[PDB]
Amino acid sequence: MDNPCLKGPPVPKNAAECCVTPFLVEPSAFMTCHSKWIGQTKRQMAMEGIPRGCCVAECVMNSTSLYSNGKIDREALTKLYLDSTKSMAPEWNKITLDAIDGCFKMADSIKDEIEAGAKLTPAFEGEQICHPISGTILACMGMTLFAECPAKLFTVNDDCNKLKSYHSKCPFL
Repeated sequence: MDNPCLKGPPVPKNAAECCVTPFLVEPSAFMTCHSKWIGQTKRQMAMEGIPRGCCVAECVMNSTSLYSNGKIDREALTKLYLDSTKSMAPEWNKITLDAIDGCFKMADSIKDEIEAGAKLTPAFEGEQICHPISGTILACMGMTLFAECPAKLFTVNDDCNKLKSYHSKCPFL
C-alpha cells in the first residue's frame, strides 16, 4: 500500500493545541534534529522493503545520550519522560510508564526486522543509514501518549479529530 505518512498531517494545527503530552526532549532540540533529517526521512517513506531507520529519532536520542550501538537506555529514557510529567496532571505518571513498557515490548517483538534495517545500504545518493531502534521507540511513544490523553485534557474539535486519526498510524515527525 501507499505509505499513509507520505500525506503529512491533514491539518497544520500544532498537536500541543489538542493535548499537552510528556516529552523526552525540549522542542528546540527536536526542531534541530527535524531540520537536519526530515528531507531524507520523507524520501525513506517512499521506499519499499524493510523499514529504514529514522535519523530524526536517532539525532534526538543522541542529543540526550540515550542511544548506543543499537540500544536505547530505558532507565535514563524513563527518568527524562517522568521529569516532564512532574508538573503535569497526575494521570500522566501511569500512562507514561505503561507507554514505555508497551513500546519496549513492541521493539523486542520486531528485533529481527530492526536488526536487518540497521544493516541496509544507502539506496540513493547521500542517504545516511541510522539504526531503527531510536525511531521505533520514539514514534511509538509519541503516538501512544497522544492516544492515551484523558478526554478532560483533549481539545474535542474537528481538527484534533483529524490529528487523532492521522497520528493513530503516523508518528510525530
